[PDB]
Order: sequence, then structure tokens, then C-alpha cells
Amino acid sequence: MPAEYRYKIVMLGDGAVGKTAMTTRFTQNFFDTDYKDFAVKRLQLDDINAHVTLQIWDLSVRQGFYRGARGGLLLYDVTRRRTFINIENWKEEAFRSLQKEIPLVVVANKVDLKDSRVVATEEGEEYAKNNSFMYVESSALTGENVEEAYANLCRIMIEESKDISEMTST
Ligand SMILES: Nc1nc2c(ncn2[C@@H]2O[C@H](COP(=O)(O)OP(=O)(O)OP(O)(O)=S)[C@@H](O)[C@H]2O)c(=O)[nH]1
Ligand SMILES: [Mg+2]
Repeated sequence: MPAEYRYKIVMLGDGAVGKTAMTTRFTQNFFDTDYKDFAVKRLQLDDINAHVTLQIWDLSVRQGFYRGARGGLLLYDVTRRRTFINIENWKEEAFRSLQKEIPLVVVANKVDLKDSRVVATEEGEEYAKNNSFMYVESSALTGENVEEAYANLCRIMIEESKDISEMTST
């Protein structure tokens, strides 16, 4: 029997970066330009025999949005530089609301739009590296690395759960 884990996570980023489309791709495995507080996804991780149930929040209301979150995806649109400049503001808002740091994966979304991309891979890698965040290039449209981004976040939250278990068991 696998180990069981449950986490609330938050989708962060400016308007139209693809927060909803990424969540739809992850939970319902499709994409629709005309697709109209949280989604649920159950995910198995074979390498450690662990089962994760996720609450993926995507939206006073701000404080309830962040409360109880154990992780998040920090998205920007590689075709719009302003959305990349603002990811620091989203990180600060989350950490300030929670009054603590939570793991974040930096997600450079819409990488299928090669002809209109303005934020280079190395820029996102450097920001994530400066914050000890993982970095993922994703496309909700093609599905590229979408499941990987959530899976990597799950593994980090699991290792942090294990860290806390050991701290409480000295
Ligand atoms: N080409 C391409 N288009 C994408 C991708 N992800 C989202 N889009 C498109 O970009 C637009 C915005 O995506 P959306 O999911 O609504 O972002 P959002 O962050 O949820 O936007 P908001 O509701 O917070 S304002 C939509 O038209 C969607 O179809 C992607 O990976 N590749
Ligand atoms: Mg949305």
C-alpha cells in the first residue's frame, strides 16, 4: 500500500499567463481556447510508492486563497516580459500572506509560442536558482512538462513533510 499525502497548492501569476489552462491540462488532460475555487487531482508517484491528493486553488478572498497552502506554481508567460517581472511580487504576496516560505516551482508557460517568445530560458533559470526554486518550461496547449511541474512540487512537499516528521520525533 502506498503512502498517502494530501496538499493544498496555489496557482500564482499575472492575468492570462495560463493558470487555469495549466490546471485544466493537469486535471482533465485537455486544452480548449474557449474553456469556461479549486480542482482536485489524485496522483501516484512510482519511485517512492506515494499517492498524493491535491487541492489546486486558482483564483479577504486573497487571505483565504493562500491559507493552508503547502506549495505553489509560479507562472509567467514567456511572450510577455511584464508577467516575468511580476513573479517576484507574487512570491512576496504568498510568503507575506502565509507568514512563511513555501516551496514554489517557477513555470515558464506558453513555450509553444516560439515566434513570439521574449523571456529566454536562462533568465527564468537564474531567477529560480537565486531562490532555490525548481524551473520548468511548460505548455498547457501541448501538455509539455505540465504533469512534471506538479509532480516535482509534490515530491518537494513530501520531503518537507518527512523533514517535519523527523523534527517532531527527536
Ligand atoms: N499557445 C498557448 N496558449 C495558452 C497556453 N496556456 C494558456 N493559453 C491561452 O492563453 C489564454 C489565457 O490562459 P488562461 O488559462 O485563461 O490564463 P489565466 O492565468 O487563468 O488567466 P486569468 O483567468 O487568471 S485572467 C487563453 O486563451 C489560453 O487558451 C499555452 O501553454 N500555450
Ligand atoms: Mg484563469
